[PDB]
Amino acid sequence: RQWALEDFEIGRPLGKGKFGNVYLAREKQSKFILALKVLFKAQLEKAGVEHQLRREVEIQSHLRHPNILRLYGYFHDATRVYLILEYAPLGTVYRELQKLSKFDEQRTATYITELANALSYCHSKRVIHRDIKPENLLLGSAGELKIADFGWSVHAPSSRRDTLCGTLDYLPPEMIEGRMHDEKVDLWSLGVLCYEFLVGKPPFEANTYQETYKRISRVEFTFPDFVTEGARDLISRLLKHNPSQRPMLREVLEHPWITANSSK
Ligand SMILES: O=C(O)c1ccc(Nc2nccc(Nc3ccccc3Cl)n2)cc1
Repeated sequence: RQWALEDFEIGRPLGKGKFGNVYLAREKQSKFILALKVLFKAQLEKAGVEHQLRREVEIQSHLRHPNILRLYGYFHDATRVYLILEYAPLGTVYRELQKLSKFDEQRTATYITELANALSYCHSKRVIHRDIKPENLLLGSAGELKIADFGWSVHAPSSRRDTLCGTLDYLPPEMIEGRMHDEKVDLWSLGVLCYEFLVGKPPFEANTYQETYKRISRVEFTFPDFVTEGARDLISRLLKHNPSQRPMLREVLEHPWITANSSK
């Protein structure tokens, strides 16, 4: 009816964010495993986000997709807000990407279809701008890809390197430039993901925030040799200063290179 903390057993922290942690967890009776997002709400006050969080769990509770991480429920005690989340066993595509250093065209094209389907679902539900950079993407039961998004950025301990430092790389020129953004932002993201999948780094990566901005806004990015032309064409068509010049989502799914190497 309404949950509370003691309905759950708590395991390790999966990741730690600035507003709180995602703990591995299971409902007490069913012994069923899930993820508990814990938000401190004191850091929520300062940061000035409560309200929109509170209609978030409204909007996200309504969403259902294979490739979207499902929000089971939510509750609060006094000092903390809890998101009851679908558990994704295999973690972040960002770790996986760190493993192999790069993906191949199967992996990529399939992830991309998986992503395109979610966003396309998302739009129909009137939900835009989902942050799909790799560290908010999780890996489900066997191979499947899940957009986590929602709550604010969580890291499993690792690396350090790029902390962020990972920010604008995925941000579209219109967003960076402080301008009204529409559904088409998410296709910019897609273009950046795809590139990173194959290359191992994002196209605009640079040692300074300024320079990164320089490259994004001016859309300056160059492929290493191995990138297939069909890859290039999709990326190129995906990353355009003009939103209107970028494909609709099904165009992506229909793309020659997508359909070729996509397991899905
Ligand atoms: O540490 C690992 O190997 C690891 C990280 C995440 C895992 N699964 C999972 N499921 C549901 C939500 C969620 N939040 C989250 C946790 C850390 C980073 C990013 C996100 Cl979205 N994470 C499993 C293992």
